[PDB]
Amino acid sequence: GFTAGLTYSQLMTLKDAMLQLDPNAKTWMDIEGRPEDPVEIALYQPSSGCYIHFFREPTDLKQFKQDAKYSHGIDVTDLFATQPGLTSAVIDALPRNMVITCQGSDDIRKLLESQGRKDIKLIDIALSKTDSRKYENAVWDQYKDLCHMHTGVVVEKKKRGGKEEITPHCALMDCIMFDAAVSGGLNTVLRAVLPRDMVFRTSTPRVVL
Ligand SMILES: [Mn+2]
Ligand SMILES: [Zn+2]
Repeated sequence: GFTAGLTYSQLMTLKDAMLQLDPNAKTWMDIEGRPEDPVEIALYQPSSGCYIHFFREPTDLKQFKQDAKYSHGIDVTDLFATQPGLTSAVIDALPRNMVITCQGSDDIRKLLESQGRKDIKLIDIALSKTDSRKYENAVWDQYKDLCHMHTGVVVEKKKRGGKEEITPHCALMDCIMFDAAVSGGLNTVLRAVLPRDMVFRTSTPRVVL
């Protein structure tokens, strides 16, 4: 009967921040990592420009390393300071019966189900791969400063020929670029809902004991 990980004052700061969301606005959600073990989560409301964006340390390092190599390029060492319990706390605070839009609803559905949020309705936009990435370059160009976490070289698995590096997948850039694909364009200021010191715990020196 408590929210694990966060103290009450942190939780209230989070709940107040989540009230910045318009409960009825189009809201995209995207994750990196499998829904059972997500490492990056984003929600985005293009109307206001509000976005939720945070990270989580993986339970399964082996699968994480595969995903880093072939999908997201996140270095696990940059996840050590993430706030335990944050994913559950954020999802708990989403408005009841909210409608969320996503590209491929299977993984979002599983994540929300695991949090007991079957009340949330999902719209699967079902863009083709090519259509979904139309604005990929434009989105990184404009918004790269919003996520510096994709540091690793990401590759395409190939049977022959040379190495092929690809642009890493970011949950936040995904939301923005999928919305742009649906809207037929990418307008030129977004606003973070969560405080930086909530997403990452400040690290300090220690003597190892
Ligand atoms: Mn994604
Ligand atoms: Zn990212």
